[PDB]
Amino acid sequence: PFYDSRPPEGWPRGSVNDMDYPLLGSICAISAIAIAGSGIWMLYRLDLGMGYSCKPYKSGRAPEVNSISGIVCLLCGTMYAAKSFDFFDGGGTPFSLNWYWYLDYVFTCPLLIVDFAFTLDIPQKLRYSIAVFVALWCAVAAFATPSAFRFAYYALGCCWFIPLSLFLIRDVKKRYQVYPPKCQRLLFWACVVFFGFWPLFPLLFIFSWQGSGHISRQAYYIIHAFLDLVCKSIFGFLMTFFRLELEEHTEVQGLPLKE
Amino acid sequence: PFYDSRPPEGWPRGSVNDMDYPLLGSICAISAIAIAGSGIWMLYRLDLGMGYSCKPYKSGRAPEVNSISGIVCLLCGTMYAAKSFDFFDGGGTPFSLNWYWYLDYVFTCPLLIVDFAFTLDIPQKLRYSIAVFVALWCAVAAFATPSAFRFAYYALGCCWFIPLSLFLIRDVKKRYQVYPPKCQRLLFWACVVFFGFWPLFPLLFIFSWQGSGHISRQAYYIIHAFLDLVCKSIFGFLMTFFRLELEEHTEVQGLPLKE
Amino acid sequence: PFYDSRPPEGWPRGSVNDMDYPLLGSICAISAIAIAGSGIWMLYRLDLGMGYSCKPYKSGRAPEVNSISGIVCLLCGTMYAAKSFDFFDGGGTPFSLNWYWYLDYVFTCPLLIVDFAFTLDIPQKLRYSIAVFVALWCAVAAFATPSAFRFAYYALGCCWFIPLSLFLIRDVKKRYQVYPPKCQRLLFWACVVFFGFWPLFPLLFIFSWQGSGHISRQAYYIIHAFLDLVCKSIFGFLMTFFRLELEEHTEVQGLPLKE
Ligand SMILES: *C/C=C(C)/C=C/C=C(C)/C=C/C1=C(C)CCCC1(C)C
Ligand SMILES: *C/C=C(C)/C=C/C=C(C)/C=C/C1=C(C)CCCC1(C)C
Ligand SMILES: *C/C=C(C)/C=C/C=C(C)/C=C/C1=C(C)CCCC1(C)C
Ligand SMILES: CCCCCCCCCCCCCCCC(=O)O
Ligand SMILES: CCCCCCCCCCCCCCCC(=O)O
Ligand SMILES: CCCCCCCCCCCCCCCC(=O)O
Repeated sequence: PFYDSRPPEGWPRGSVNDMDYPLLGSICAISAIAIAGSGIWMLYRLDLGMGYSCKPYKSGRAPEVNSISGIVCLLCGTMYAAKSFDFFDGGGTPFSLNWYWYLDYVFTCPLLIVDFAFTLDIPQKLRYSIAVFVALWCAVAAFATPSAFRFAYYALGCCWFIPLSLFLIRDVKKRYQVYPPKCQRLLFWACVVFFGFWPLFPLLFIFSWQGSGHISRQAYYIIHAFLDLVCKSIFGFLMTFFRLELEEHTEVQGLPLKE
Repeated sequence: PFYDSRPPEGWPRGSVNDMDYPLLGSICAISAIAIAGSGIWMLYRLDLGMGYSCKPYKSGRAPEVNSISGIVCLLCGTMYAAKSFDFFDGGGTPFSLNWYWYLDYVFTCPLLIVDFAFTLDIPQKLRYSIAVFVALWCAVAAFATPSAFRFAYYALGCCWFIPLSLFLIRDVKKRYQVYPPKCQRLLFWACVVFFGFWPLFPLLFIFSWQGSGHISRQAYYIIHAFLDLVCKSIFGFLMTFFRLELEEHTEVQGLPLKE
Repeated sequence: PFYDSRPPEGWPRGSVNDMDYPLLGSICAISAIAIAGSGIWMLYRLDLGMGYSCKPYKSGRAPEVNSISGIVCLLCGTMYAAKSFDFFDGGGTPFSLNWYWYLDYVFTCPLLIVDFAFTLDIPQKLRYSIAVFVALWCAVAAFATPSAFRFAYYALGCCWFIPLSLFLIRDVKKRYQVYPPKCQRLLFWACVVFFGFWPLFPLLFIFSWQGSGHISRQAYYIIHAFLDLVCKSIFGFLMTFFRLELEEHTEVQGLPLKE
């Protein structure tokens, strides 16, 4: 933290920072390995060529944007390693990626939507990416604010998040009929992640310590490990296989989209 | 702030933070709505097509860079909402966009000059955008520094700001003769904003509490609301209409620039 | 700093912040001028045309990416000016670019590798630039962390830094045979800077106050001034002359690469 520190005696018992630090560090360490591990495979696989047939790129190089899926996993995995270091040191360490909720998401979530946009040829990538960015800053503010104005930041966040989700549904509906069936099946599941799991984050806030107070900070850390596995890693596998299926169809078999 | 906080008793009377917080929150709330409102219209209008005749894009998509004007207004408006939240909570709230002068401009001002550069086909966009960025960081430092070194940061800021303003005048003089008369008229007014209102910010510093001490913090907050309306929103309307007039000429009427 | 401040009495004698502040400010001021000075020349020279013969660009504009070398020097020089201001004010000033080791490198080092990548036509520029970025954040954490976990952040940093150095060697080996001999000679020396001086930073950590404790903070500030002169300014001159020699060969003499 910028200001706070763990007392040398340790956090007081029952305080909000009296959590199970070895348990949380363990979960973060395992999450670090799985997510980074998945990112490595994604980048490895991209360099093998186009589609399942692994047809050589004409450039001899894979396209830069295709790396985004794998990179985001490498980034998120690295951040989970840092988070484990903080937890195994007992929390509140100077360089804590655990302390400011959602602060770490300000970098990765705009990359996710950009990746989705390039993969699907959704228009107005600049508009979507900045929208996610601003939304995440609203979440940071909502967790950082102790007063009733935390609800004001929530609503400000929803003014970006809900419009952008509805626009994206609209866009995705337009693209979906373009693609062959095996791509349609992977795009369905990518949609379940985006339109199904992204709304859970604002839903959880309502039961958090900033809302009804039904979910503790410890539980929240565990729940986000799992949500990060789905929204970064599984999501990444879906984008990767979506592209392999597309390339198999268009590049390796030379068939046209139903555009 | 990172360190400071409002006492629970409130700020001491006559302290520098003893301002009229309901007045400032009111002005920020209204500024939030006007500026974001203008951004929404800008994006709406862009999607209607090219020029006044609203001729369909060949891509079926407007160009990404054209969104910059509208996005900057959405961003600035959102930041004014946050600023109102801070003021209505009584100032010094943890997540304050009011506390560090010019910190919020570090994102938006480079976007403004990029927008201007793309709209006018000014060369070396990377050089201009980083120049503005660095200049704004010098302003942040100048307001953050209590000693006589605040003048050192001012001068460092002027080493970027004055060179870049003189280069931009030179560039603008080169483009101005290229364009048809209705574009020339809107470009004149865009220049009045850039070369006329941007210098006011460093001019105001000299009379601020970091200079002669003639202008208070409360007054400064009000003055910047107005300057933000001109430099983001009006500026945004000028870029938008400039493009509509250009496209009417080149795209809808198929006439050539005097290049 | 976010939290700490110099006592008004001054730092206590023998404390870690009891350094020779006029000496450090002097060295930073001189470094500011040389590095920024070199950046100015680089940008000036770029605008003169292609190669030694200064053949006009067909666009009438030099390519944006070519500005990166010069810009990085302007940026690094500006940061050295700020660093001098902090040192001449006696250290620990609110806006200190001296306080958080490596924090200032988080912006400039990714620009260096991008510049190198574009200059040499190395593939996967996104992968290299983010790799450097993440590595530098690991260094920031390693210096910021007082516990034995500083070694954990070091190792995390090495998981990015060593892979990316080995990949880059591999890539550079592929390009080297493409280019004419005078380019080969400048590329050799660019490699001595990258593969020879970049490893020194992690090597120095081991003898720093975060390792064996053989090198003081004062010495570290001086050593980095020199390393910054080599890794930004000299490196910048090498990229510039490499391009002039390439353009003389391909553009002004119209000979083909051995691709
Ligand atoms: C990889 C992690 C992801 C996709 C995280 C996403 C987070 C959100 C969609 C957060 C949204 C919001 C809150 C948690 C509270 C404030 C209001 C929202 C909607 C911006
Ligand atoms: C939308 C807001 C804008 C365009 C703000 C611009 C701000 C500046 C041009 C500031 C300049 C400087 C100071 C206020 C003081 C330090 C020196 C300058 C020239 C960098
Ligand atoms: C212009 C300055 C440059 C090129 C600085 C580079 C810095 C590094 C290569 C730093 C590396 C690391 C440490 C200093 C400690 C943590 C581990 C590393 C390898 C990330
Ligand atoms: C007072 C502040 C109001 C906040 C303004 C909210 C604006 C956010 C909505 C825009 C998101 C849309 C993203 C893509 C749209 C598209 O591509 O069609
Ligand atoms: C000691 C530090 C000195 C600071 C160096 C100041 C350099 C800034 C001037 C460059 C801005 C020019 C922007 C565009 C120029 C162009 O496109 O021709
Ligand atoms: C638990 C965290 C593990 C950290 C993961 C380390 C991954 C970094 C290695 C990738 C760097 C490679 C850069 C370019 C590679 C290429 O272009 O071929």
